[PDB]
Amino acid sequence: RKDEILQAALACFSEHGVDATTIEMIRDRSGASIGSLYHHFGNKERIHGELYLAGIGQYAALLEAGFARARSAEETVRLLVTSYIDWVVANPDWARFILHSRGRVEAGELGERLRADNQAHFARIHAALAGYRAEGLFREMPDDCFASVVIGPAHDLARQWLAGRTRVALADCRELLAQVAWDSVRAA
Amino acid sequence: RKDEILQAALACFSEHGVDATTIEMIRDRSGASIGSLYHHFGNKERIHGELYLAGIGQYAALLEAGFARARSAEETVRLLVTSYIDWVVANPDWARFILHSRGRVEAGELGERLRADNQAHFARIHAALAGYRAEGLFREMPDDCFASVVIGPAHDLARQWLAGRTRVALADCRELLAQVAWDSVRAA
Repeated sequence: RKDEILQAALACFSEHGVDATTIEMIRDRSGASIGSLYHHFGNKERIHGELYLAGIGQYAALLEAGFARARSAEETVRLLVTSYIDWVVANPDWARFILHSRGRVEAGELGERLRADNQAHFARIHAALAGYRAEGLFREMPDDCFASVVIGPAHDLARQWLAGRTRVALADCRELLAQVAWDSVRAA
Repeated sequence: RKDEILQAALACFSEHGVDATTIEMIRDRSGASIGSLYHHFGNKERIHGELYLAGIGQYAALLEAGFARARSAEETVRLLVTSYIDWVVANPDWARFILHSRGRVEAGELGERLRADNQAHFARIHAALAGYRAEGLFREMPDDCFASVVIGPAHDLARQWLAGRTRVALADCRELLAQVAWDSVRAA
């Protein structure tokens, strides 16, 4: 179970830091042999990038599931926000890891896959929003601006919260951030 | 001129990366002797933290100047956003450096000063907003939520823009992000 191996790696990385974690620590936490870790993935660096890609992959999967049942532009926008906040609250160590690891992954051998994954993710979101945008349901702005207005507050609060720099529980701001995202981008 | 030395360090860091920059490279770019670099600041690591603190200090100074002449809650909110966007557009290498260096600075010997600076900055912003908040000019939310709604989109777009991941010029989204910040936090 590759998922089991990635969660072991995450636990090691969170406890000891990335650089101080060895492949030995991952086999001992995961119960998989070193041969097995290589068969499923590869060395520590490959496992590190796969952990990254799986984490962003989980957010994209939430969106895919949700776009299918969203009943309105409002729900579609809210989904981008609640999916991120809920995923972070459920996976705080994984969120921390993702927020600190992109540069490292893009620099290495999984850089191409990261680009392709990112492209697929953006494309699905763009397709989900496009009919509503055509219907004039949103205030006029560039697609990149829309993206940052919808998710920027949640990204920013999550970053502060994870670093222990807030006086609020992230889950306690879920409804507010969803509501503000919709109110920020909806037509006047 | 300490400012001159910090700008030299920034140029070195941006060109060669932090780890590959030596104190020798900083003296050669800055025209200051190694004795002088130590007299004004210290070694590469101290210079690195001073560069960080000066960068956040410049944003706080913009706010201080602006709070004095803002004629309304709307202008006060807009100021938090235009100051950040303008500073990033004027100082893209410095912005990149700040966005990637906090962990390193907080971990080291300038950690106490970083905490005290951060505390002073937050306190000034809290004082600037408090009368408007008392007047019911804003939608109800926790202070930390307000902070992330106002600046999160700008932080997020700046991050993407600096990394070459946007199809927009950051300066071309300045008015939109200021307007959205005000619209996002103002009372209904």
